[PDB]
Amino acid sequence: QPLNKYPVVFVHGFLGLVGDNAPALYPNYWGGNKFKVIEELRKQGYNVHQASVSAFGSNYDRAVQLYYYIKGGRVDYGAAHAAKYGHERYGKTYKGIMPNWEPGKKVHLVGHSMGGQTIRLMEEFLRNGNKEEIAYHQAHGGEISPLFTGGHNNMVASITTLATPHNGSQAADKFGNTEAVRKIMFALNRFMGNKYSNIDLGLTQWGFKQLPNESYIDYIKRVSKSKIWTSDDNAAYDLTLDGSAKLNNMTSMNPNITYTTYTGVSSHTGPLGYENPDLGTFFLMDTTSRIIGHDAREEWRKNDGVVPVISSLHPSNQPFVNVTNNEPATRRGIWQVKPILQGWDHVDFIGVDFLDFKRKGSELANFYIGIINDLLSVEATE
Amino acid sequence: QPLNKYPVVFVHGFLGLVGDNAPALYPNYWGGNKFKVIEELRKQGYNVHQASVSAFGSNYDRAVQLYYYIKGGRVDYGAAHAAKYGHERYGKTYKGIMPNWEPGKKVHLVGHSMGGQTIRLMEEFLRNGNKEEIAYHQAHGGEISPLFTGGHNNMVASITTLATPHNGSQAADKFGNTEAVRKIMFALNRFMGNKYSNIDLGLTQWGFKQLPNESYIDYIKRVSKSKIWTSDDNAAYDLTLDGSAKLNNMTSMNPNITYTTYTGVSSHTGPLGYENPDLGTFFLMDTTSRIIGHDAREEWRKNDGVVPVISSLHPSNQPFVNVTNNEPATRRGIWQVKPILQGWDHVDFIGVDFLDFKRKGSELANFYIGIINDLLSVEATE
Ligand SMILES: CCCCCCCCCCCCCCCC(=O)O
Ligand SMILES: CCCCCCCCCCCC(=O)O
Ligand SMILES: CCCCCCCCCCCC(=O)O
Ligand SMILES: CCCCCCCCCCCC(=O)O
Ligand SMILES: CCCCCCCC(=O)O
Ligand SMILES: CCCCCCCC(=O)O
Ligand SMILES: CCCCCC(=O)O
Ligand SMILES: CCCCCC(=O)O
Ligand SMILES: [Ca+2]
Ligand SMILES: [Ca+2]
Repeated sequence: QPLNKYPVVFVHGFLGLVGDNAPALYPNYWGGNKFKVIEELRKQGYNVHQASVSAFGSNYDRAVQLYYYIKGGRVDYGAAHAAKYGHERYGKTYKGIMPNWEPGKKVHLVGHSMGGQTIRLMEEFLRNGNKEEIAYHQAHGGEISPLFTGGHNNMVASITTLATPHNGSQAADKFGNTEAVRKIMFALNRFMGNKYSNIDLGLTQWGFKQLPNESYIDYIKRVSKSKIWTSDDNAAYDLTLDGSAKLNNMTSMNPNITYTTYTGVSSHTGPLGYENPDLGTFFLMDTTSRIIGHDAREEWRKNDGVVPVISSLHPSNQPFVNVTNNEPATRRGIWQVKPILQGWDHVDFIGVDFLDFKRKGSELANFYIGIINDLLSVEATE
Repeated sequence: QPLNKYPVVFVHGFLGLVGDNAPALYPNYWGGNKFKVIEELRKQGYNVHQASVSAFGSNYDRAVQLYYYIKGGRVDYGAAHAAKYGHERYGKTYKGIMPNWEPGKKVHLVGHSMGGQTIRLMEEFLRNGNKEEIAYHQAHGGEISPLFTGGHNNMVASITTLATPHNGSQAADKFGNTEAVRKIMFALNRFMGNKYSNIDLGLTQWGFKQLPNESYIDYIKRVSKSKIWTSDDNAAYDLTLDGSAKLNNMTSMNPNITYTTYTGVSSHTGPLGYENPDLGTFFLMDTTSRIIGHDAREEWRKNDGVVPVISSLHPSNQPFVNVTNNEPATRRGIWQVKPILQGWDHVDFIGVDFLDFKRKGSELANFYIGIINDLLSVEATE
């Protein structure tokens, strides 16, 4: 007797930390102080959860971790993957939200931004398996995680994405996947691995956890040899146009799943055809909104501060249909693209823009009730 | 050599730290990143300076410090005033920007916010002295600062005020000045008086400097005895309606000085006649805007975030004329009131609102050059 038959799992994006893993003073990811998504939907009789997965890691690593967060158990990235990229095979161990998750017992998945790519990858592994792992365990025996087997169906009812960079973002390509910024991010991760740190930024599999008796000097020296510094097995790569197109090229539609996208615009056309961020765009996205909005290709300009619209609407090589706000969003197997939220930047989707008074709590509450209602109607039309 | 014959001294208000007295990471007071007032005006040929005076102290302690900042020497707050409020007589010693300042060598005074009040009190001391010190020195001998003796004129060419609370602000009466908030400010002052601190928040004359060999516990006990905790000789008091009316009542017009005010509004009328902050009001003033905006007296409602329009246009019941932006602002002895700058909040005057992209550097630049233009007019017409 929750009102939804299937548990709802909200999956954060690229930078986010949740629950026990957030620093001392740090915004609440799912709703900021505008609408406490988890707490308020629960007060309403819904069974909902926020996943906690790697903040800086690849979609791959995140999809595996999402699997273990739902099922419970010790993260297994796969032998073949671990050896090819140069990081640990085994990771955190999760309590598990639905230990009985299996064909027939389903979950709804909602992902903000990179969360939406993560969800699509995890589901691809459940349905189709991972060819490199099946081959290797056949070549080398031992174990293979049931995440990599293939043949798992009827496990996810829905995949809904909010401001997801399905075709990547120039803010990754031109900033950020660049070498200087990857170093900044990896240095942060090294520092947050220190022996006084209680928080996990998601790259401990590459060596970034200082041992209780290791000096910080020996720590620096050891971790400067990790392959993280030059690998593509990280978020910044995956959020690039190439990195996201690679994910599109190996995913496909499950005809049994309900697909739906939401997209925000927070830029406006300037006298030359370029896009500039609206007053109101959370200010940390000002430069990235300009870089996107000055693209040479006109259709790659309109953006939500960090993801252009042509990237959020749907993966470019996958089937989609434009839907009105009033249509039940209840077609299976095709991306149902919601009308664009005017004025919503990338973080207004999760209510942490505490400086934008145009975007209020009661608006954000209607937006999330609206998604639960669509999910209730997936349940009813099955 | 300089294009202005008389030096310009800019004087910061209540919370302001400038120059080498600002923390490692901290906005530049005079112009933010939008228009670097001191540096650009020097490039363009003007002789200008940024005074450095107590950030938390009374207009009285600040006016004394302004005089020594200009003239040079060791700050003497006056024996009668030290004995009456229970703080040290002698404070910091300044090098002096114009060691030769005396009748005949004038200076232009430009005050932001509380700086406007500080500057009127200083002029008042030059012309009329300070009667309690004159009386004290008469009765007890000793020495008396020449700041307190009176009869020093032709030292100030102009007084210009930006968003100065000439008539006080309800943001002081109702918050900040309240007990709970003075404790906060005094605790910050105690903290930054610690023996590792290189920044002076302007209350060390009340005992807030930890000795090199004094423990933190001892420092706490010693200073918990200071009168600062219950005194009115501080900024929060002086910014209230009563504390600014006390200063109005002891000041008078000087018929040789050119007086000019600017004022901003950043609030808009609600359907009940109340004022709420516009979007773009620097966010830290949203609450103080609402407090001012919801006053019982309608003419006290319009505001710049923290100062009501009525407090900023001119001291009440001192003579004033409304002036245009075009006409010469060259009248003597009379507050010239500049038209209210629409959309400018209290901190847009000094360009530190890095969140508000409506207020451009080119605009802030034009605004300060227009002040300098006026000051050149003052010089040309004397
Ligand atoms: C100048 C005073 C500022 C206070 C204005 C009331 C604003 C309410 C907002 C509450 C949260 C902000 C302060 C908490 C500090 C923090 O979270 O780091
Ligand atoms: C927001 C604070 C930024 C401080 C900059 C220091 C950067 C140095 C790289 C540090 C690497 C490490 O400590 O492991
Ligand atoms: C944003 C930092 C505020 C932290 C709260 C500490 C308040 C304690 C009062 C401190 C007094 C002192 O340190 O002398
Ligand atoms: C950065 C804070 C400065 C404190 C230095 C003063 C040292 C004296 C210690 C008194 C004992 C205590 O600190 O609790
Ligand atoms: C001293 C605390 C530092 C925490 C860094 C958080 C970065 C992130 O949000 O992913
Ligand atoms: C630990 C850093 C303290 C900064 C004090 C800032 C107060 C002020 O602006 O007057
Ligand atoms: C540093 C604060 C991060 C908030 C989460 C996000 O921006 O997606
Ligand atoms: C801390 C707020 C004090 C408000 C008075 C003013 O700045 O004009
Ligand atoms: Ca916004
Ligand atoms: Ca502003």
